[PDB]
Amino acid sequence: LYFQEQPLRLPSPEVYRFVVKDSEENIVFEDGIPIIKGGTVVKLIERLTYHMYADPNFVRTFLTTYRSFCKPQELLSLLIERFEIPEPEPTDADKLAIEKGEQPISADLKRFRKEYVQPVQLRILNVFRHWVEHHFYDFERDLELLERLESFISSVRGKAMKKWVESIAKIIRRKKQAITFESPPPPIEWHISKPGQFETFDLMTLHPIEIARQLTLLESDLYRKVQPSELVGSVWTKEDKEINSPNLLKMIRHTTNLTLWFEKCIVEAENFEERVAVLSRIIEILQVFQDLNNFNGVLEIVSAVNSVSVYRLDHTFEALQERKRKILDEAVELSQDHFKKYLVKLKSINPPCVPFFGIYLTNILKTEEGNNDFLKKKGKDLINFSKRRKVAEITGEIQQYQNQPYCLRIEPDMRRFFENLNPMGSASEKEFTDYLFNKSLEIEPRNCKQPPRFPRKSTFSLKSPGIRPN
Ligand SMILES: CC(C)N1CCN(c2nc(Nc3ccc4[nH]ccc4c3)nc3c2CCCC3)CC1
Repeated sequence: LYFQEQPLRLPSPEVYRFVVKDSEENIVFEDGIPIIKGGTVVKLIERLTYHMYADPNFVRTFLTTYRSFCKPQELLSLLIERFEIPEPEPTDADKLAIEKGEQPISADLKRFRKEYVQPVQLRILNVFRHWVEHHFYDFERDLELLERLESFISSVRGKAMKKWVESIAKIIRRKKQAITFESPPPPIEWHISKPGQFETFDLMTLHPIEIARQLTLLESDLYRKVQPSELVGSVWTKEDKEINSPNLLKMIRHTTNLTLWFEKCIVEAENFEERVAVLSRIIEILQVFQDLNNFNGVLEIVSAVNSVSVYRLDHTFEALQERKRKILDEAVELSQDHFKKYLVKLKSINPPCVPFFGIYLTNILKTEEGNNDFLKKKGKDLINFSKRRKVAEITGEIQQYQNQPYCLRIEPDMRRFFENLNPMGSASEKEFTDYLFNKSLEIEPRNCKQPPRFPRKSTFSLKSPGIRPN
């Protein structure tokens, strides 16, 4: 900084392309280590394993987002390329010293091994360790990928690196092999259906408290298992979505099925009094969702009542008692003005909770369309890494809620019930949508002043048992 030291002697870029001089044609920074704006994947690998210092934020973000610009096998081969560093060509005077014998190696070569080769190779081992610790799904999906890595680390010689090599193997071994309650969870609630009679489970026969409890437990596990990589690059809306985003797709599809299920229960309840009781039950489920801070569950219900087939059922909503109507309307207002009220309430609740997942998926899609994958250059175009960082910022917001277990006991039969809901049946989404609205027109025809009379579907009481535990 206040004096320029002797430069480090490096091998030729014809035998080690990672030493090619930095320029605006292969790497750009954002105008405290510098923030990388983009570059070639070679230059990103170099800064990923830079010899001058460590960069833990770049390593984490790279390993979460790299799949949007580089293949897992491509990355392993790049790290092995980085590791096998040739030494500079010895000078004529250096060769003479070796020939003489019993001569300490050149000061330049000692500097090179100590200030470059060793630090770079250690940064690579650090990358391998972060990879298998936090992204081991790359190795579950690709078996040749793992065997290559394990083959390579077994080729590493040197006492100074054996601690690292054995730490990587210890992590892999822990991975390859892979409920307590601090205070007693409340007793399971049952209504008309009884334990074991899973064939009779339905919206009005299960207990409303337990429906909310069990959906919260299910939606909590689904939310917890989403990995940030499943959201980068909108890979869940792309060709290999089933492989790259399995947990995220299970979260979206649960939400789709449960929202269509609530709609189905309202419209298919043709008797007017029975239908008002169904809607009131769903609002009771909504209130326990809010008591449990399950905003995903809340907004799935808001989503159902906003569907056209339900929204038009004016005589049903008008028959609702004023109190349950007010609860529902407060919930609906959470979503208004781009979820303005929802966002201030999320920031003020204590764990455990289940956030609304749709706001992340929507905000990520806008970043995807609002930032180009590349930066434009005369020659080769650079990878836009700032874009990946921006998406990584949002995926970090998802992870801060995923370590919050609920103090609720799992009911296995009800758990299978909600995992196996198939409201559409054999119809397509299009076919089912038309069928719902057609059934809505039937149960409350246009411009009717009194809902038509339909026979009651069940013989049991419409009275809810309420949301008060016993
Ligand atoms: C006429 C047309 C606009 N209808 C009205 C009924 N309706 C809803 N009403 C209400 N609230 C409510 C109900 C009855 C009331 N009676 C006096 C005030 C009052 C307020 N909330 C919602 C929906 C739809 C689902 C989202 C939540 C659907 C649209």
